[PDB]
Amino acid sequence: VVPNFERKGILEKPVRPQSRLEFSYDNPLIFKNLFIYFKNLKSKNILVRCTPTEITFFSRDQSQASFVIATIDGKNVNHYYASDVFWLGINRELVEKMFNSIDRSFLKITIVHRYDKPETLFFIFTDFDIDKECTYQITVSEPEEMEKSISEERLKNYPLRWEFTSKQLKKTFSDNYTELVTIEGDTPLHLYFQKFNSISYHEMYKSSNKINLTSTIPKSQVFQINVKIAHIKSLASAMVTDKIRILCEENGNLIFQSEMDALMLNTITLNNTI
Amino acid sequence: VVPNFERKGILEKPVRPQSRLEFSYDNPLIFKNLFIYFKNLKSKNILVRCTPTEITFFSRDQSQASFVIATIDGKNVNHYYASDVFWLGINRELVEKMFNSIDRSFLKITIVHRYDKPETLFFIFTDFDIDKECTYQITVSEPEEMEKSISEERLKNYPLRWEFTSKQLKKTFSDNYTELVTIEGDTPLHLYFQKFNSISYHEMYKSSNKINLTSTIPKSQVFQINVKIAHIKSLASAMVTDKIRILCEENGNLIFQSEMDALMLNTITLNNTI
Amino acid sequence: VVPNFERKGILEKPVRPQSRLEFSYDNPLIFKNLFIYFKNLKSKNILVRCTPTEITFFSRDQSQASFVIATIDGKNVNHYYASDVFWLGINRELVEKMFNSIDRSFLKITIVHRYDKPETLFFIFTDFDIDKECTYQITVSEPEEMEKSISEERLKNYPLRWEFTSKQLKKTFSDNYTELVTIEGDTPLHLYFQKFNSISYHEMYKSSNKINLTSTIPKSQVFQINVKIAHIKSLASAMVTDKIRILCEENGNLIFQSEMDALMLNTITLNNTI
Amino acid sequence: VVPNFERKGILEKPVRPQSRLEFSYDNPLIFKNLFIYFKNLKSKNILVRCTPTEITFFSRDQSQASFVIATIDGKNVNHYYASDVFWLGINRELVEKMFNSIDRSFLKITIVHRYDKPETLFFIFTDFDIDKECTYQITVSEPEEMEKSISEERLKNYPLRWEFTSKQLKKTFSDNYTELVTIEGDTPLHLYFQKFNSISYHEMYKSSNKINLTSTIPKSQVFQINVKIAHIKSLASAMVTDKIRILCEENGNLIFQSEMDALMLNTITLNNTI
Repeated sequence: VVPNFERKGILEKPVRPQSRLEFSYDNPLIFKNLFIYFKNLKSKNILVRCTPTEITFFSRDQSQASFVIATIDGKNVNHYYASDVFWLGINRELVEKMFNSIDRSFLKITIVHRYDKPETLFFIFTDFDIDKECTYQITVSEPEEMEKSISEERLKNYPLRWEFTSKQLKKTFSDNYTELVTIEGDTPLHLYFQKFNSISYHEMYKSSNKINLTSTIPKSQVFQINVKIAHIKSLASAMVTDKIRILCEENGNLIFQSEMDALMLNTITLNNTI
Repeated sequence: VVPNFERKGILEKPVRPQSRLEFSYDNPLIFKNLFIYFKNLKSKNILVRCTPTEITFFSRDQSQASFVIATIDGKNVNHYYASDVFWLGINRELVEKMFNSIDRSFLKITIVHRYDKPETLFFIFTDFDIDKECTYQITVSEPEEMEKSISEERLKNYPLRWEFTSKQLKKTFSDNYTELVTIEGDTPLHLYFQKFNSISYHEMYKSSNKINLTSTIPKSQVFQINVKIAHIKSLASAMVTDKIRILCEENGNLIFQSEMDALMLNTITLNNTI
Repeated sequence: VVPNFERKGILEKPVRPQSRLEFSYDNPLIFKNLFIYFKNLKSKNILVRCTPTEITFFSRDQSQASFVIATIDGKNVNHYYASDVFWLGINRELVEKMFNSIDRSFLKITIVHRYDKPETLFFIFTDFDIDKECTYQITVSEPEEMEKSISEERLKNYPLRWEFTSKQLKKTFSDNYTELVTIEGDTPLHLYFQKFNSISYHEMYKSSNKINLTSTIPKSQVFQINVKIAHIKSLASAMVTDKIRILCEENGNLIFQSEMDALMLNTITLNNTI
Repeated sequence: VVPNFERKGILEKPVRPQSRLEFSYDNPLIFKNLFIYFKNLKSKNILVRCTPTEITFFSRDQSQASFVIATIDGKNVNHYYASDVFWLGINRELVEKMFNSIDRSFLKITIVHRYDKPETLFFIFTDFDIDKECTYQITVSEPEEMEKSISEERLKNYPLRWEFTSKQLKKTFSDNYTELVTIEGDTPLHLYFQKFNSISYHEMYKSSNKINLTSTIPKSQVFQINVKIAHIKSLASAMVTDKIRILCEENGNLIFQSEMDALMLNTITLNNTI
């Protein structure tokens, strides 16, 4: 029993007049996978920002080296209404079982937040074989760094970007130091680090199009950064997607970008960590 | 070698003039599965009532929260005679191996009780590939609560009933408290309890026909019961059938009903247990 | 590379004039299986009698309840010569590895005993893919009860015999006492013993032809024997064949008979064991 | 993406004017398997001799009973240049992971040694699906018995040679002593030793052509050698190829010869070891 689900996008009014937030989507596995990623990074509390145009989940990883911004725009889901801008806090372990219980048989997820129950976030999963709606009442808080969202504004245009598959990235970083990323016109991308037993190891990408690399680096100006390999390896081990887009800045800042469906998964790792 | 077995039903006389009870049936696995159920409930002694029209096996589970009545009517088996009404006691561990030794190759089970051997119950299994009859002499006692059979008389007409599969019931009750069953005309069946980590969880059945639900509850009168979830979960873990029919009473009484073939398996869980 | 092997039988002269015994056969697995049987019975020394017409291997099992006579007649093998009647002793553990090394690729086994090497028994296995002959020099002794061979002479004609498969015999004896074998004209074969937890158990074979049973018991004279079930169960666990013929005597004596190919495997269990 | 690789052989000049050695080959698995063999023999340091015509890897096994000479001639690879005769030392554990990381997806291996980096040996592996070159900088030494290469000159013409598969050799030597190899015209090859429990065991090869045996032994002169079976068994357990050619000398010297592709793998075991 697979119904066809209309995609309505942002609505001007909610279906229930008491809803501060109404969300529904026909791919609930994005939420299961989002929360596997949070578990792998050992994020303890997930902060949520709801807005008339999108819902955003935020957390540092446990090491605090990296920050995750997961955004779902309302125009890309089946049903989205949010009255205004508000914030919620969700303890990750509390919702872990629920999100893990989703499988490929769940055809829908609905999330409701009502003015008259400000400490509750309702998650609704419908099974359409027998028409049973299953609801979880997840207690949430309001917590009122800050803006790393600037790093991923439409305009912050990074000079060096490419794409790895989960396989490629985990092969590269297979064997307590840094890895140098260096480029250049003709752009051989160079990656160098020390592998097992202090052996100097070098990868050279001769074809920018096979790894979908783009560069805005001026012809003869060199780009070289030194980033810590332990942070990269942990982000690789934690991936839930098949592909990441890596974006690099001259001061060493790194943005990892994965897309699931309506979900845009951004992981920022700035070079300011001691 | 599969013979065709005539179904004769209740006979007016036995084949052996000394038989107080003669039973035979062409689906011996019902007895294997009946006795797996008794083992799962850890019933220690199985009491038997034989009657000119049916044979009934009785026992409490080990917790005493539930009572099992398993009935096989003589009109539905291959061969049935009983001289009068009498009672026997069978120690479950004593017959456990025998009943577990049945498999899909057994085409017949015969049970004989003779006046001149009042402490013996004969079980006969025939293998028709080589025409060997194998007989067990099971020592039995006569023990002379009482009538919970009233709860399942033809007339005790419960206002709320539905059907779950083994899968559905075990999914519902997957994660030390009670579960509220509530209904209402339009009947959304509501089930609510606390799941992992004190999360309020709610199942709502919008289609009465997909779970084969029937209700005799008057239009606007509410039906709500509170029953202990530990007793339900143990009955679910113990099921040997694929489907149960759940019947509910306004005072919280519950009757679970499974059918194997000629065997009707009833499990009663009244709301009087402290 | 499978050659065709001529079956010559008993020859009047050996190929090598110094051979006291020359044997060869195109089914060496009979020897592997014979020696698995000896290992299962934990026979320590295997005695061998060689004769112008046949070779015989003899041993008690470790319990001494049973005696094994394994005979290979020279007329049924590819090549057989024996000068006269002589005896050899073979330590079983010494040859166990060799006999276990045979597999379905061995197409031939040759055994040679020469006058000038009276403490040596030569075993020769040929691999015809590359034409390599592999030879083992097995040191043997000469040891010069006695005649249980009388029990299995052509004339000792037992009143009750039948056949079980390995499966049937192991099912019958599946669960420290005796088993009664009883018969009778119309011959229902009856077997009775105590199964698990002192339950009296009875098997009745209504069709003599499905178990290939023959009886020479006079019409109305009863035949009943009591034999120890532990000895039977050990012979069943030790079988290397798919079928045994059971032969019974009125004093309780039992002969088990299996055939491999040219090998006749007899196991005698007389009722004189305390 | 499988390109076609030109085989150019020895070049008169290198592609990079600073190369003392340039090697490349389109079967990098020969190097993986060469280094599995060295690991199995527990060779600690691998010595390398580079020459305008070939590259040679040398090491004793850990027991020092055997010496390995692995030669790759430049005329048989895709690209080979060497300026002169020079020697390098490679610690085996240091390169073990790298060589083990090769799989059937590697289509190329390049090895470069440059005058201006005399302590470095560069290994380059190219992945042609995405055009990434991966390079390892392996630190090497220069170490400046000696000539066992004489044993395998074109002219040292051994009187007895044959071929075993890995399977055959490991079956022969399946079960602290010596094994005698003896021959003779008509050449039955005889092999004799003591197998399990002091049993004299003899293999006789009646067909010289099925094991590809050649002999230059004069008609009636006997050839017999006694070699230690422990050294043979260890070389068998260590094989990485499917076939070895065994060459024998009258003083007991043994040469084992395997070919991978361009790699000739020679293992010498002279009879001078105490």
